[PDB]
Amino acid sequence: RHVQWCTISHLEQKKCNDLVGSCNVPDITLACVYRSSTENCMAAIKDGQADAMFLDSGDVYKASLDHYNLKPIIAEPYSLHRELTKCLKHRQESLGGDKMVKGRYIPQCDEKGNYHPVQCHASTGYCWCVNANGEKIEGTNTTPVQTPPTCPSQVLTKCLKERQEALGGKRIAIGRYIPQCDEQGNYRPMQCHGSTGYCWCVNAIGEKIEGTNTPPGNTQPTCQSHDWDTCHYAVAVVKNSSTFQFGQLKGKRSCHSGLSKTDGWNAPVNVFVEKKLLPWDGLAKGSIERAVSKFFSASCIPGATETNLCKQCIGEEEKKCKSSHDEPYYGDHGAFRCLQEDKGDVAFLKNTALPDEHSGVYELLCPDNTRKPLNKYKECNLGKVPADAVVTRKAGDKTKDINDFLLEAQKKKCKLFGSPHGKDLMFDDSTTHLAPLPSEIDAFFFLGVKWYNAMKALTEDVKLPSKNKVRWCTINKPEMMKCKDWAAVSGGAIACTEASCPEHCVKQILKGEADAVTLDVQYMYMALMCGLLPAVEEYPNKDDFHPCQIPGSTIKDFGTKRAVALVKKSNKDIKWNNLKGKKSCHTHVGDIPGWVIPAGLISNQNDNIDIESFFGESCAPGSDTNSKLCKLCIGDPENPKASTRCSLSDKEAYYGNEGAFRCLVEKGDVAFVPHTVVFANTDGKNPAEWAKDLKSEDFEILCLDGSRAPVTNYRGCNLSGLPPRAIVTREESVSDVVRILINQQSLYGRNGFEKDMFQMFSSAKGQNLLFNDETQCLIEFDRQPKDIMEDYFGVRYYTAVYSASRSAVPSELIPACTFKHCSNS
Ligand SMILES: NC(=O)OC[C@@H]1N=C(N)N2CCC(O)(O)[C@@]23N=C(N)N[C@@H]13
Repeated sequence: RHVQWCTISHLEQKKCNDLVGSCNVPDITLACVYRSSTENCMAAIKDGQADAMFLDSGDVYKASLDHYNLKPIIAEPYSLHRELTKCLKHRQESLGGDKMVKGRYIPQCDEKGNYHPVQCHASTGYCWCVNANGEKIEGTNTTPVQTPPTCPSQVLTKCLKERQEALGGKRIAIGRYIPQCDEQGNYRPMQCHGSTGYCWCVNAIGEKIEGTNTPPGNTQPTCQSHDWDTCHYAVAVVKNSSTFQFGQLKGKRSCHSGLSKTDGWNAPVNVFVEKKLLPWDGLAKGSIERAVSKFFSASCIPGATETNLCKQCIGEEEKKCKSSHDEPYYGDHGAFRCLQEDKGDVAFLKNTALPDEHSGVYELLCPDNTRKPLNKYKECNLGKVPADAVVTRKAGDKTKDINDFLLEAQKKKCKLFGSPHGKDLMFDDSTTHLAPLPSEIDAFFFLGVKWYNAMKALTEDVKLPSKNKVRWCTINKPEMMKCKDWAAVSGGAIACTEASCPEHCVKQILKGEADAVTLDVQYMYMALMCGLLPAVEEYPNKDDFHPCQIPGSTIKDFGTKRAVALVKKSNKDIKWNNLKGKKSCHTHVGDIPGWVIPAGLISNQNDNIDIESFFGESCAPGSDTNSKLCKLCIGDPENPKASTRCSLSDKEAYYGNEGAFRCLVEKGDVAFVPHTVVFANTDGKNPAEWAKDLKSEDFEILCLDGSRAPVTNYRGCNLSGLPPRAIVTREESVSDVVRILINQQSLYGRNGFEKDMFQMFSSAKGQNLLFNDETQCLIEFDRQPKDIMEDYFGVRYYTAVYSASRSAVPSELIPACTFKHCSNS
């Protein structure tokens, strides 16, 4: 296997060439491909001439556009603020679950708040080993009959690991730095070198604070404790021999890391525009670069075309002003060098390129027109900037090879992150670890919506869409056509977009491409984790139309289904707590009332043991035919050769709500179904023979507390009620979407004033297009002061299906859409 790294300069090619020699990764061979600039490497990766390079966040954005179609795959992790430990968060969530779901696992945390490596389930006596994330090591379950397993100690903290590694087996790495750790195992804020006498500050994860390095014999530095803000900061660095302030920059000479860099271009320019130091607001006044050419007298801005913006660079011949180290003033350290050599009056870079030493001739130019010392960048800066990232082709044909190589090179301690030949070659010299990004991340989710739009805003006038119009997202062609019919009558309040599926609609809404979509329950966990909110919900209750006629009035019964455990009045010995091994009937695999809710509760109370093994003989269409979940099934439509048992079809006699009812009455101890199935097929409501004369009073429903009740009390004796379907949108668009939909509904709902013009809740083009056809009306979501998960799902459903946890991953989009960002206010 090979990885071809694209380099942008001779220095970097030489360093990459050194790694080809010095770094030995079995099975994966590195190679180095030279191009003359960041942009020529981007094109090489797009063409397959190379596979990977490291890019500044600004170029990550540029590379994500159709010209190059690259995506970020690997980056250094960062932190915004101190967080609860996972174990303590987990305890809090599980303890907040529905107390009526008894016997749930509550994690055991240690005196540092981490997971004990041995975890146990009180009500079942099972124990198992966990990793530091609290995830079970599969295959370590031991039963109460046995003693608790022996589990490897948890991995050490970075500091204690780095301490042990620095000791490297010996009694002391004599003459070498050994980190000093606190009791929680984080880095002490002040670190000192035990041989040179130098001291400096680090943040809680051990990154050095620039401007704090102090030689022995000087007053100790002042170090902040509990510093978990590890985002990088754009800064303007000046010499203390000058005296102008930030607002007096017009006409000065400047050094920038580069035209396409966030710290060298986007962050300063954004501030120039907000302060009105640049006469410029939109693409009507020209290009940003041209306006910047009028602002400064002479600069070095690698990659610029305007002449005075290259005037201060010092690259030889065609190398002058290239986005490449062949230009000595390129990049963070190049712009600092340009200040240091007095080609500029100010350099624009980020805190990680500031001098380490406290004492010296440099300080920061704050945008509030004061100056502050190097180590105050957190209060003297031009904004946090995004992380930088390794990129490859969107297709991801080499992603695994690139990740594997960098993981092994780092394990082996290869010299990735420094070099004799120069600074920031291949990777930033400040980098300490590169980790894989979420598999579905793209530039939008990596940079985050604020920096993504801010960088877009410099390249084109972004016309923000009207708050008086809802762009509805459709998932198939008939929906799109119903939506074009709505738009035609809507007077412009409705417009349409198209996507392949509900999750891509969620993505469009996150990215500002659509405004609203109706979601099945099964997509709501993903949509709420990504940060959308219910705006209105589908009210399905055919009996009481009062909530629709007089909106706002309190709702007696929302009308959603209730999942119940149905058994015969005869079978008196079956309770909830003894269903194990019995014979059960399920509408079909994947049904929420017939399967998801039952499977969730069983997993919750039996250590995630397969619902397949929990029951003896059961019928659940959609399972394997040789499995015990199909043995009770029959099929026999026309009693044909291919009776299609467990068929997910009406060819299976036991499929669906009625079908699960048959399976119970004929050969079953329990059926999992909506609370309506029994009534719908007893009291002779079903003319068929098996249901004829069945009567409702002959059955009852199991309650979670072991008791029972008659089928009529499904509201107080159910496995869980389902929440209604919801129309979701962005938080800041909820009020608009509510306002527009409730107006549309006054015209085109079931009692709409113009319901002859258009009907929201039906169509000739197909069934349940945009909304479910049985919707009575849409009702504004009355947001409560609680976790939205519990607010939207209801506590019972939340804990039964998701263990009342924010950590389930039913869609691979969740890690990408919850990725945290380095954004400003
Ligand atoms: N009557 C009624 O059932 O209203 C439903 C409405 N929307 C939900 N999905 N919910 C589930 C839980 C809940 O409290 O019923 C609720 N949460 C809020 N905020 N209002 C309710």
